[PDB]
Amino acid sequence: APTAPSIDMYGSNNLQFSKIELAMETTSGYNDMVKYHELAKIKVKFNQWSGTSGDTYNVYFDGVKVATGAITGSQTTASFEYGQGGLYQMEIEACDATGCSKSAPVEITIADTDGSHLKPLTMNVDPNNKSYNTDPSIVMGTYFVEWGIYGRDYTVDNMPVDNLTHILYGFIPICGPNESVKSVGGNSFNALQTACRGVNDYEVVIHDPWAAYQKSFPQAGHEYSTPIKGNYAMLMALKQRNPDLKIIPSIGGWTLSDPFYDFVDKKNRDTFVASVKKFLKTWKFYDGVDIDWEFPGGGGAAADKGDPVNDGPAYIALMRELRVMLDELEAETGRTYELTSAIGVGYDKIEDVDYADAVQYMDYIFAMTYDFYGGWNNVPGHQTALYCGSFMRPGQCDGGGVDENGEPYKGPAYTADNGIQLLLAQGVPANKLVLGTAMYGRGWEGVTPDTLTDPNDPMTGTATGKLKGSTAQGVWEDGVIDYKGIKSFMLGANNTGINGFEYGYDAQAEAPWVWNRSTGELITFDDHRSVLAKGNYAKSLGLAGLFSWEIDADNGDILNAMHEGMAGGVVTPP
Ligand SMILES: Cc1cc(N)c2ccccc2[n+]1CCCCCCCCCC[n+]1c(C)cc(N)c2ccccc21
Repeated sequence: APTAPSIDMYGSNNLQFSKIELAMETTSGYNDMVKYHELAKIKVKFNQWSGTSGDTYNVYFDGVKVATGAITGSQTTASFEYGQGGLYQMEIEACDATGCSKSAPVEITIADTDGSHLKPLTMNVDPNNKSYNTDPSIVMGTYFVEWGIYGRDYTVDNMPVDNLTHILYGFIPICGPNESVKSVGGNSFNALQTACRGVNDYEVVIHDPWAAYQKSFPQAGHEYSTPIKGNYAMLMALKQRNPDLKIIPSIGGWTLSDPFYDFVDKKNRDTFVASVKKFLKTWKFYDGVDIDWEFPGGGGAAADKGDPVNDGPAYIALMRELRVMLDELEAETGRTYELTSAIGVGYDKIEDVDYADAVQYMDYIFAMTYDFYGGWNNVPGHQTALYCGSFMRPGQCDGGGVDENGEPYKGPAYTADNGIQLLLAQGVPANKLVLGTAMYGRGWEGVTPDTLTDPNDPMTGTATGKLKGSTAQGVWEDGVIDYKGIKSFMLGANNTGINGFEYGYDAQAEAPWVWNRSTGELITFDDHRSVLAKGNYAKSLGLAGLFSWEIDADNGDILNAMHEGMAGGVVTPP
């Protein structure tokens, strides 16, 4: 028989092959950094110095033949293509008429962006996240933000994945006009210019390739030479651990919505839809697409953009077009893909899209039932309430009244139920609506007792400015605080108030607050009670479930209350 092949490990890239080529140690345009191949090119060098070399070789993976070719004397290179990622025991055999001899088996890795070559991720979850047996029909969603791996120090292996059905990854930008990104400060707009170099406008890109796929995380077993690293490699390993988890890229958001306003022109929608198909074929751990255009008709970050006439029909066409493209991918892959969108729930946002039309294309609507009041002005109120608070004036709730100056309210006040009823009344199915919970507060300072028109209620006061604080307190920008910050700095373990704060609750609105009467610091947020109320409301109306913004700001209490409030409930999936 021929001499047995001896595999030249170093001549064969130590048997590590990848279907994706990712640029490391540089930041450049997306199409220069990211190259995907439907088949891996496998090249393995072997030698047969002693004896006869034979005529033909065969390559086996886990004892099954996967390739054959000719022997070329004393040194041969087996080259073939392979589609399926994984770890395999490889043997190379040489054959001629006298018989066949085979190399010792050696492990070959073929990396793919489904994580098929990876072991389940090792988790490091705060044990204050408890175990539940929520029915699997109910949505339990959250957003994980790409930048939370820096100062926020919150990584993929910190998420309480057993308690989540859907992780929305915030956020994939669209190349094009993006002046609103300058409001984040820092390198964000410039990093986007770099990512979009050589990329057509209206195509998606990765905003931060360091965080997405270059950074080595030691908890994930990454090495500098590992071919996929970052958050994305951890998300692939997380999908191996929890295969029924849905991980969905969120495109846009408040900061990154400026290109959507140009989707009135179908040519820019076609460019975008094709880029998203490409993106989902490249990053196979993703399960659909979430569109967070804030907002059709304007009212977002870009004060000079928004078309109340034309953006709704653009949004609806976008959904129709995306769903045609996702049906293509389902045909091609045999998988199921979801299409979702997070939306504004003020009456002035909902009036600009005919959701009765759009929702036929969509699996879920993530209703942004938060941010109703905030430090952008000096008017206190409940930022994430279900119902109208005590502080509101007569007629403010339904919009028929007049304000303190005699001026008509223009529409119903910003509460979750005013928005959810407007969507239900036009025929959006309850089982496609997901209700938002906040894992953060918004706040003011200067709300001292002398400013209240009702002494029992600080939401009747007036502020002098935004809440101020440090990042160790969870205050990453003035006026906003992480829930885990409110717990450590204002509530305490017993939830009765520390550091001069007192807790209160508006039982009509279903909304908690903490208030320090000395400093006038007042923070509106969601807590165990108000999230239980949201779960109960979701069970009562047959909503699909709950989601939250943003997971890194919870200490487990808010996700636990999301589950607790849904106990017993089931829903018909869309
Ligand atoms: C930090 C960070 C870090 C990054 N690398 C980053 C990268 C990409 C995108 C965002 C990024 N972010 C920022 C992510 C920002 C998430 C939250 C944005 C919503 C802000 C509230 C919106 N809002 C509402 C609703 C109503 C108002 N009247 C109003 C008035 C003034 C200002 C805002 C107002």
